[PDB]
Amino acid sequence: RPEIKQAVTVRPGMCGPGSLFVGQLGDWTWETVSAQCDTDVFAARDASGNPTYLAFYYFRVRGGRELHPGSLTFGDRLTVTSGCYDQGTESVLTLHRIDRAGSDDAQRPLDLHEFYERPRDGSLYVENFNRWVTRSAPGSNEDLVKSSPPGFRNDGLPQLPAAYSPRAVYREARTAHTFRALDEPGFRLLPDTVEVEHPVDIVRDVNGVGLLYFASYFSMVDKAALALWRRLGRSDRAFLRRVVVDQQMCYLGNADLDSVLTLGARVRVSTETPGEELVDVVISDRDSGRVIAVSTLHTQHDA
Amino acid sequence: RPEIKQAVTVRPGMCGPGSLFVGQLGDWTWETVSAQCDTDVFAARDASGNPTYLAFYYFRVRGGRELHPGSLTFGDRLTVTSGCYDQGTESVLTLHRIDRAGSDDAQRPLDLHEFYERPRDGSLYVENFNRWVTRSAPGSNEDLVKSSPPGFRNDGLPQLPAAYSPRAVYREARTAHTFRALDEPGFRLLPDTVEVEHPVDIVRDVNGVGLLYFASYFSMVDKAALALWRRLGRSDRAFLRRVVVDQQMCYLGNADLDSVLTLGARVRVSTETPGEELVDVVISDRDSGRVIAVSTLHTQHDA
Repeated sequence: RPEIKQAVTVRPGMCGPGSLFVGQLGDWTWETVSAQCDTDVFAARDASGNPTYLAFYYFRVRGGRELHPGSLTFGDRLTVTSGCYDQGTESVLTLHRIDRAGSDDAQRPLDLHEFYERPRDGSLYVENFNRWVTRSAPGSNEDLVKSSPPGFRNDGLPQLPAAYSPRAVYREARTAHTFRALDEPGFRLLPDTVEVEHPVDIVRDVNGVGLLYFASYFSMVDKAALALWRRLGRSDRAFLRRVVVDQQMCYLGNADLDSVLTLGARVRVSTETPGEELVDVVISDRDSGRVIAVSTLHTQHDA
Repeated sequence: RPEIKQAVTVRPGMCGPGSLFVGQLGDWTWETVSAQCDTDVFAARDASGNPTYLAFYYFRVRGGRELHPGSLTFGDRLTVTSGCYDQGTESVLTLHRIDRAGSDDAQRPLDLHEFYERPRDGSLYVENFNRWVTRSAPGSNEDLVKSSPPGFRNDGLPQLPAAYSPRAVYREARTAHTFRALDEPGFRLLPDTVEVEHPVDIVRDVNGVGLLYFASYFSMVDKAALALWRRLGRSDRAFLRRVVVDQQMCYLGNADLDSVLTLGARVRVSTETPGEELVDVVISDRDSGRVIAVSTLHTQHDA
């Protein structure tokens, strides 16, 4: 029932231009659900004793120029406020707000209106919509099955209003292959695109239960984004200076560890604000005919 | 002064076949030094206010068939015991012992004789020898300069005897390009070797202060090890089953983010124990003429 407040000192293991910060956010999600749903998410099993994993399905990190994930450096002092929202017995929404520890109203509780309608430049807003899954066959990562560990307590969580729907957001992204409608005014699509062949990296993409790791989807998206950035003649130093003010990820599937994935990327540039762009990445498993992820990044850069 | 004991539940962010477990060990090292040396290692600065980093120099993870890093899965309950040993004002040795939370004498304190002479199959032994460094020029990762933040308290730490010398161990590895002497009896060198060109991966190899991340050296070593494993006709599934009972890493240098590194690997097989091998990896920066890392892995595998 109570929200979880933490004072966090930024460590090397949770920042930088890789996926470590997203990895820390997902561990916080599993801790918060464990505390609020009276379930050990780390060791969850169904009635037959089959492991069940609280898989990532929809993920958003929204910041701004005053605080974005690239702002975070060793030793920064943060305040983290975390809580869960009822999505039934098979799914759960976890929110995290991140503020600099010394900012004005850092002690404020979670506010759905602030997350969904009035986000503040200077705070980071994280949404993790997770779904319980089991393997349909040992050693297969395809055709995962919906689950719910016995004793999972969603009854004690606060409710979302109909307006605030992670499910509607991800349904539109699966259909459009973007989280920002192509008809959104104030953008122009560049003709330059990339399609990168990515064999699953069994040293870097794989978690401790033999699935593709949710954080490595962020890595694969940035590999596609960097391929497009280089295609447009832009520098590595300039890629490391990019400000990602918003990113959304939908995880449609996992993939077997011998899969060859395809990473497709396209970009729209602002016709209003120099340096503002929307990058869309689609991750395909061509051999099974599946789109396994979609991501949109809203960025601000300086050449 | 007191050792730090922690009860740890294995999270997705600290296990699997990547470098996440090594990343968690290094964050624990920075926490333990901070607590025992009255210094905020995460935000350390010298007298002019230049950032100073407690860089990794020598790293060992020693396990065995009963507990090795590949043993760890989501939700496992561990006991971690951590403490620092005096290496003067510019360096510090941190030890971590990891036991399963329910094992017989998991509450025992750190024991140098147990770490250096009588390690137990069923416990994991970690040594981190770290050295304070500053950049010699902003944005340069070469020719780092020895440092010590003002107020660094090594005076309060226990001493190593002369017999137990991380410095002697790493000096021999820099010279031999292995931590296991080539004249060690009971091994035969295979003729198969690999040399892999690895551009620095600015999405995956780089930390939050723009240096090569200590954990990504472990990733680069496993990329070389996998290249050699495939050269010998062995399967990906078999690589994911490898038992690494001992690994040692020396970090001789860092590298600029536009560097192209070379990863060289060789292997010795046991003439006594089927499936037992010693793999040596050397990481070179050809353009600057530097060996920047050496690693040796002691492994047990099943084809």
